Amino acid sequence: STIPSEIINWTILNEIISMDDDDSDFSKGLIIQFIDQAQTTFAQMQRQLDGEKNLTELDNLGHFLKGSSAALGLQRIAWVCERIQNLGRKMEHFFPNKTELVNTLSDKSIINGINIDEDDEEIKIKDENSIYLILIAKALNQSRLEFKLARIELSKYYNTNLH
Repeated sequence: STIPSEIINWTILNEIISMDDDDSDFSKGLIIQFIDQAQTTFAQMQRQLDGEKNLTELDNLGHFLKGSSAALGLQRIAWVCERIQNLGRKMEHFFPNKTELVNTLSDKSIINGINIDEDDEEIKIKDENSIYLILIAKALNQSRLEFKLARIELSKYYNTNLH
């Protein structure tokens, strides 16, 4: 879908970076804070898919990660979280396949050598909500991929391997 083609919204990130002048490890410090939050919420979302299967929970978790990511200019992660929310509210009723989404990327050189299904959890989910939980579970595996690309991409600029 209309996922943004650029991994990073530089007009937002440049403004965070501007403040690195008086604080050397500032922007990198936010990024590294985000990388831990993201990993934690992905696991909390995965715990719900496999357990309570509460669509309000997956809405709130999608809400949290959408604010964090959107703040650092990580706009493809934010878009997927927005879908996780709308899917949990049954206001949207489908989610694209990985290939369709990966194909919108401004520069696909960033997926050289990596296996776009590396980080997938098997979707083991029958109920009226069953289809929304399956599509959230698809959106999460796309979120994990977008997370990784965000890390690879930020490494170019922070001169360290951010994953």
